[PDB]
Order: sequence, then structure tokens, then C-alpha cells
Amino acid sequence: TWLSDFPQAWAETGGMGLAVRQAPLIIPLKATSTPVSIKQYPMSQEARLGIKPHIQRLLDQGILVPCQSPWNTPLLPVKKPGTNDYRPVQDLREVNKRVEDIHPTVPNPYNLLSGLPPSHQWYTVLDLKDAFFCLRLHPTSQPLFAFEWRDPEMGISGQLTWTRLPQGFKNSPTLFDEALHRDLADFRIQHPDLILLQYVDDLLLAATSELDCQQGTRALLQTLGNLGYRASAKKAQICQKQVKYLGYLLKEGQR
Amino acid sequence: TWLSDFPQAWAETGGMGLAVRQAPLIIPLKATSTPVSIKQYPMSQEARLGIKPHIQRLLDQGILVPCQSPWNTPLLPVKKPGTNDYRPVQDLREVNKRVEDIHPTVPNPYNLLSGLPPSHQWYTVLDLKDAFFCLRLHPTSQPLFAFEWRDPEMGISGQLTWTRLPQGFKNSPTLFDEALHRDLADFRIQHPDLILLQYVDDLLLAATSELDCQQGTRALLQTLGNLGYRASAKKAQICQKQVKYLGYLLKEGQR
DNA sequence: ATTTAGTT
DNA sequence: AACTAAAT
DNA sequence: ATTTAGTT
DNA sequence: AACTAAAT
Repeated sequence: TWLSDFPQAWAETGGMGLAVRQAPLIIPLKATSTPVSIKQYPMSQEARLGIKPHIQRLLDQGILVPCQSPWNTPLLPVKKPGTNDYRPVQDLREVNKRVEDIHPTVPNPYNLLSGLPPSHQWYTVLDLKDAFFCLRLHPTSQPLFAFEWRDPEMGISGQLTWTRLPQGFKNSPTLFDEALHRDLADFRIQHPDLILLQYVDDLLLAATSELDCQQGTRALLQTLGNLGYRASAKKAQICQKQVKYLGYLLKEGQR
Repeated sequence: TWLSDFPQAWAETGGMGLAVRQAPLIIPLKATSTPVSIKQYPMSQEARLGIKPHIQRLLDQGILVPCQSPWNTPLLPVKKPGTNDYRPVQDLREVNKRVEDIHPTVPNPYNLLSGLPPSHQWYTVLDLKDAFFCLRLHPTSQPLFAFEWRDPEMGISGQLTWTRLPQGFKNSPTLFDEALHRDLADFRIQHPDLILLQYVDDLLLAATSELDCQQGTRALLQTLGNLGYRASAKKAQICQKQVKYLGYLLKEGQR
């Protein structure tokens, strides 16, 4: 039982993650940027009620904190179903435009998979849960991602912001990918025979023998857990001959 | 008085032209072409009355003749003014598509004018009237350009066609330009010092001295008249230092 | 609620 | 230029 | 009266 | 995709 031997490595039994080895991230602005404050678009009670539980959970988790900032972007009520449950989606486009660009270092899936040799037939796929939220944001950069939150009946001060790398920020995928690479560098050095592919929060470990894949997976889960990341036990594909990775179906070394 | 010394050369005093040296033109069809017969679109009495005098004049001139043909294209009532006088415009597009293409040998005005040296400052401009109609169409090709004509009160048999190169035919400008070049080849050889530019029916004669331009123009008018072409006395610009040719204003050797 | 790159 | 489709 | 290449 | 502009 992998879930039992590695309690800390799974999102199911390890609690929200936090990359303890990673220094809080500082987000540099473009040379001429000035704060932009876009008023919150009026939200219906339906959308607000649907979103509230999520905001509360994040505040309880310390991922969202009250603040007073010259920056402000609108929260969008987005429901996946035909018209069911709502979830908060922040429109950070005006913030993204004022943030200095960085080199896109995340490889496209096609090129990433090209590094998978035929020799390693035993695959293991893990996806990290709430990956961006595992990376802390430096207090100086936190104000940048502020939005307004007002509960008609006892609403928070006014604005809330993130203490972790947020969704909707143009550099999140790249910064997370680079941070995880730094954290798993040693693991790669300690396991020369293993093949590890990283695509932001989607990991593929490849070994030659079921045994290698087994021991390798134990080591990877142990490492991820200690670093503060959390993998989804529900979606985990362990030591399989066939697995689904990045939209592909890896079987017999195909795709 | 040029109009008096060259009666035959002017459209005003020489009658409709006819290039007597040019063999009637044979129009080759594309390898797979078959006759196309498009019914005449109903025409209002207003348009018909406006067009009638033109049709009658052409029939009197032998330019239009009755016929029975498997080919037929529509006549369009087109009035230049805001809604005044109508004139017949034949829609020969379906005929054009079935006629074999020929190399476009008429040079564009820009390139044509590049052959005008600074030495020849005395210009003479003539435009031939009803140029295409001066070229006969071989009896075998005449049926190709048939259209319907019916006078509510005593209408012609049915169809009429052209005995001369028609307007609206894709190869008319090129075939006329090549025919005139053949007819004026000798003139060019007999006047080495003169510069003659031809753009379909628009002619520009350039000389070094007013005298040369004078004698040259007399010779050109005499030649055109004898060949069966007719120039517009009204629009004629003779031995000028400045003239309008092909939309350009030739002055001092400029443009 | 807005933007934007595409399509029609 | 009026519509779609994506995207935050 | 229809077509067509362009624009909006 | 609804409109224009030319063209025969």
C-alpha cells in the first residue's frame, strides 16, 4: 500500500503542501509599470454564495490573507457545469501585462516525450495537487494580486490577496516548473538509471524493471513529501506497463 | 489646317474606318469549348428605346448584321449619367472564358513612356475613334459574339452579331495593338528620327523640332488615313510643347 | 465581465 | 463588420 | 443582370 | 458573412 507507506506524499493524507526549500518568490515588474486598480464587477448572490466556501477555505489555509493594496483585479464567477457550482477565477490580465516577462522554459509535451527511451517500459505517473499554491510569494509581491471580497452580511475588510503563487498569473507554470526542477535535481543525481520527465505539475518516472520503478517510485514519493509537495493518490498510476501522460497513452514505448 | 489637308485621316470627315490591310480576324477557342447560349435578360422599354438608335446606326454601318447562332450573350443597358442616356454593353464574360488566351503584348503605360528621350520635346497626340470596329472579324468567328435584339413593334429576326472586333472581348485591346503595329511598321522605318508610342488606340509622336513634328504628323495622318484608321480631330493635340498622354502631362520631358 | 485572435 | 471561441 | 475580388 | 466596387 503506497498510500499508507507515504502519508506525507499524498494530498489525501498529507495536508496542503508548501515547498519549504524554495525562497518566497519576488515578481519583478516592467520598468514603467504602475499599479492598476480595476473595480470588482457586481456579483449576484448566487455566484457569491457558490464562491464563498472556496474563499473561506483558502483564508483558513492561510493561502489568502486580508490586505490593503493599490492593485486590484476582478474576481469572475465561473461554473464548469451547464449552470451548477461556481468557482473563483481571477482576471489577472492587466497585472500580467505589467509584470516583466521571463524565458518560457517549460518544454512542449512533444519534445519532452522524445526523451523517453525504449529501454524504460515501466512507467509511473503522478500529478501534484494545488502545485502553484505550494510556492510561497514574497510579502513584497503579494499586493500585486489583490482582489475585492465583500460579504453582504459581515464582509472582510475589503481586499484579499495571495501568499502563494496564484492561478491566472502568466508566469506561474514556468516558475513552478523551474522550482520543482531545482528541488528534484538531487533525486536525478541519486537515480542515474531512472528517467524523470516534468511538465509543470505532471510527472512521469520511467524505469527498466518493475522493481526499479517500484523502488524509484518509493524514493520519489518520499522525496516529494519531504520537500513539501503533494501528489494525487486518486489519479496516481503506479508501476504500470501502460499509462496516460500529457494526453498520450504510453504503451510498449509507443507515443 | 490639318483637318482640311487630311480629310481621310479624321473621324469627323473620313467616315467609319476599316483596316483594309488587315485580314479578317479568326478567334481560336479553347480545346474543350462548346457554345454557350445565355437568354437575354428582359429589358425595360426605357432602356430599349435608349439603346435602339445605337443598334440601328451599327446595322446601317454594317458593323452589326442579323444571324442565327448557338452562341448568345446578354446585352446590358448601361447609362453613364445619374440616369440619363443608355448605351449597349454586352456581357461577353462567358464567351471570354471559352476563347483561347493570348500573350498580353500591350506594355503598361509606365514602361511605354520610358522609351521617350529628352531630345524629342515636340509631341503630337492622337486617339483613334472606334478603333476595334476598324478590324474585321472573320465570318467563322462572328457567330461567337451574337446577342438577341427584339423590337416589340417589328423586331429583327432575333439575333445580331458583330462583323468587327467587339468591345467587351478580352483580346480586343491586344489584337488591335498588334494589328496597328503591323500597319505602322513601315512608317517607323521611313521615319528613323521620330519616336512613336502606341498604347492600343492612343498614339504619341515625338520629334526634336517643331518642323519635324509637323512633317511627321502630316505623314502619320496621311498613313493612318490610307490604312483605314480614323483619328479624333476634336481631341487631337498637334505639335505641342505640352500634351496629355495616357493620363500623364508631358512637359519639358517630365513624366 | 472583458479581451483577443479568428471565422464567417 | 457581425459572430464565435478562448482565456483570465 | 451577374460575377468577383476586396473590405468591413 | 453581409457589403462595396468594378466589370462585362
